[PDB]
Amino acid sequence: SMKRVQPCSLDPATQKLITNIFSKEMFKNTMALMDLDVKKMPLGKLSKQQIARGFEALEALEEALKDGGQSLEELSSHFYTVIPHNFGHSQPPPINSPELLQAKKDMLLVLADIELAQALQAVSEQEKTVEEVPHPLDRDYQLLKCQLQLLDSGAPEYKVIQTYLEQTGSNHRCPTLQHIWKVNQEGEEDRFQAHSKLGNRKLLWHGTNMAVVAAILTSGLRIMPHSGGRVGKGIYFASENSKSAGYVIGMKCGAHHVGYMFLGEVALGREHHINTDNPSLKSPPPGFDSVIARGHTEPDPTQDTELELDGQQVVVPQGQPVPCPEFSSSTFSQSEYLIYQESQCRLRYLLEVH
Ligand SMILES: CC[C@H](NC(=O)CCc1nc2ccccc2c(=O)[nH]1)c1ccccc1
Repeated sequence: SMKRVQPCSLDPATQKLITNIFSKEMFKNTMALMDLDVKKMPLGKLSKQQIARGFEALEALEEALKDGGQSLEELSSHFYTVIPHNFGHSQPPPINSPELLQAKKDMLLVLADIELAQALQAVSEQEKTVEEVPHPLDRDYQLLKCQLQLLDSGAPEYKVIQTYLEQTGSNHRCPTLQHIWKVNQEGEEDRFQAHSKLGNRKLLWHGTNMAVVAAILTSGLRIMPHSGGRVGKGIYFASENSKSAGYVIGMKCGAHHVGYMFLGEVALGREHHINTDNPSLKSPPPGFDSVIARGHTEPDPTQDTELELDGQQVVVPQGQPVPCPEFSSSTFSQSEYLIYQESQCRLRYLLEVH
């Protein structure tokens, strides 16, 4: 007979976050923004197998791009059969450049995290048998297996975070800070403790699609087989909020535009600095723990402060960006900070920005 729904334990801010990051509208919006045909690929129909077939088709395309084999056209057509796209019921375009191939890999990585959020929400048999259920938002929070604590104005780190955001965000249209949560994804702790000898820790921005926030809270920042970009197959961070905010896909809610950004503690250790793009990188050179694509600018190092997190000092930039004359000819306007092991980052904060 009828189960009791227990009252929600969550504060309003956290309720809104959990509503947003599991929202079916949000997920379908994201799919439409990536040109996917949501009518032929509904959320409940997404499968790991379908996604795996999509990567196989792109793998075949990539081989063709590097025979008497199938044309890029034919191979593209196969991809589009496996992963339905919407282009106003015109033909979808051929995947015939490295840039576009990577764009499709990135779409599929986002889609794989949407599928993860759907799988996560599957109702277990224990939940079918208990006579009282948590409020749906408590249930969704619990699935993350990630502790979130909303911070108020006088948490020790609050002003330091706000200063990082303000001093390194866009000069004309800085994102407006609404909330900060401390993030404790346990199961990150053990692997991150591995690098406690490794110095040079920095708190760095990671901006993303709203649609991958649940996945990240569940599994941490990840390097996937088809990950790539201007500095290769790693996890990308920025020291300038404005660089990371470029990757934030927010969603219109009422009269404003809501977005989420992370701050991670990154054990950078011995840095290798580059000044030109290298998409082929899969690790730092021998003897180095990270790769920094150095920008024309950097938050003024003289203003760096520190936080203490789990008894370690973590550098937090507090300065506006200034020119770095040694990197004035860099192919990078702003720095990209790369690690190539998922263990070298721990999620620390999540921010809601408008
Ligand atoms: C679009 C694919 C997506 N990656 C991201 O959301 C990271 C985006 C991002 N890139 C950066 C690049 C340089 C500097 C900073 C950033 C950043 O803050 N976010 C992704 C989603 C799921 C699984 C792996 C990767």
